[PDB]
Amino acid sequence: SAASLWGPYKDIWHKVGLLDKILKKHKPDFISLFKNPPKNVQQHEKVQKASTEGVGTRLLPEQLIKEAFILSDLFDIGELAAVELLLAGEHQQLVAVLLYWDGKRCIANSLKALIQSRRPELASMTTRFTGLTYKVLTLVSQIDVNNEFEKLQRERGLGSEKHRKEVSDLIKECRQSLAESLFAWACQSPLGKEDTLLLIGH
Repeated sequence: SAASLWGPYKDIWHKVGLLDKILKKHKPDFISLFKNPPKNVQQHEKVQKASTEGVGTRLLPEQLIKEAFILSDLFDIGELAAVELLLAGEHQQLVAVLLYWDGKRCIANSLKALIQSRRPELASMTTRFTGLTYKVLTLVSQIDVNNEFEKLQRERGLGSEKHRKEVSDLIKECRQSLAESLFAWACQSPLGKEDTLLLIGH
């Protein structure tokens, strides 16, 4: 499972820039994606009960439930994960949206830092499962999905530009950081002809 908090990611990055092997060790988070949990129906009943449990459990008031549903509908995301996100970040509104993006931003930056900066046990650790390399292409996809546009179309007659500029911004940054990771991989060459062909196609 992946910790769905921004904080461990933020602190770890701060260590670099100290690197503690322990925190870094629970590495799989640097998947860069949220492929496994998308919005789930099964999770909605769980949340609706007002009792929610993560992979302790906590009571859920109505106000929180609304923020949580806003997240899942807004970004096709699992309802419980969405809650972990609200919990981690100070509850103010929505904050949950922030943690969602900050968590991703940090992960990407760290991967970028490692792949580019170090020349190494850790880089070997990160790449070794690869796996990051499998994921890099998918990560550029996904940012691609134009759910935002669909929302925009539905919105017409009503209009929430600002919330969108905010998301479009986080994504562009993600693409940009994604660029650095790919480049870094090339400098730290992965093996053969297949990747190039795949990328050329993508």
